[PDB]
Amino acid sequence: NAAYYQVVPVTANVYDSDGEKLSYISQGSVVWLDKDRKSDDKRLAITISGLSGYMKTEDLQALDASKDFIPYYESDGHRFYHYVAQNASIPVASHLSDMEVGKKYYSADGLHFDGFKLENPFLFKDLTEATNYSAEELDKVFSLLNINNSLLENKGATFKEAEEHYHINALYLLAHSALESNWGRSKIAKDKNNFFGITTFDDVDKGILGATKWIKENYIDRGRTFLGNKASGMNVEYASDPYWGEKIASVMMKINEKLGGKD
Repeated sequence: NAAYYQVVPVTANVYDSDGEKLSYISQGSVVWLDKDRKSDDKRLAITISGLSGYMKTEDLQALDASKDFIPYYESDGHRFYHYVAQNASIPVASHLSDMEVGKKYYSADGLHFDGFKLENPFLFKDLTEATNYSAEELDKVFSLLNINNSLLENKGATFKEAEEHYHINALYLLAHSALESNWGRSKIAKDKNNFFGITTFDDVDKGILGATKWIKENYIDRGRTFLGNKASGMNVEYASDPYWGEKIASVMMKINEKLGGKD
C-alpha cells in the first residue's frame, strides 16, 4: 500500500469499521494511509482532515510522493499556509517561532504538527458568539479589499440583524457568503439568489436572513456549532471539500485583519 491516495469519483464516502457513512470527500482530495488500522482488498484505512475511517479501494488512486502533489503546510515567517493543491494556498495561522521558515510540514488533522500545535483563530470558534464588528465596519471591507459591483456591499446591517435574530456570528455569515458567491459578484448567485451556496428589504437581504435561519436550524441547533473539519463541526456534512472550514476561517481572518483585529 502507498502512503497517499487521491479520490477518484466526484465524491466518495468515508466509512467507519462497521460500514456506516461518516462523511464524504471531494474528487482529487489526498488522503493518508493509516498503518495503525487494517486495510484489505476492499477498503483502505485512511485519514483525511482529522477524520479516521475506511474508503473503498475503487474510490482511491495510489500516489507517488516523488511525482504527485502531497498537501503540506509552510510558513513565510509571518503566516502559515496550507498548500492544498499545486501552487494554491490557504492562510491558516500566524507564524510561530517554533516553525522553520520555508520548511514543508505535514499533518493529518491540520492542528497537530511535529514540534507544535496550530491555533487557527476561527476554525473552532463557537459560531453563536457575536462579532465585535458593527454593521458600519463590516460594510467598510469592500472598499479596503477593492471589491466592486458586489451585491453584498451595504449589507452590514442585514448581517447584524441576522446575527441578533438567529444568534450566528455576522463575520462568519459575511465570510461564508463571500466564499460561496465570490464576494457577492457571482452572476449564478444573483440569478439563483443563493449567496451561501445552500443545495426596504430586497431579495439579497431576504436571502441572507433565509440562509442564516437555515444554518441555525440545520447546523447550529443540531450540534454543529463551529466550522471544523471532516471529524467535527459544519464541514463534516456541509461540503465535500475537506478544507471548506479552513477556507471560511481564512476569509474571516482576512476581514478581521483589514478591520483592525477586533475579533
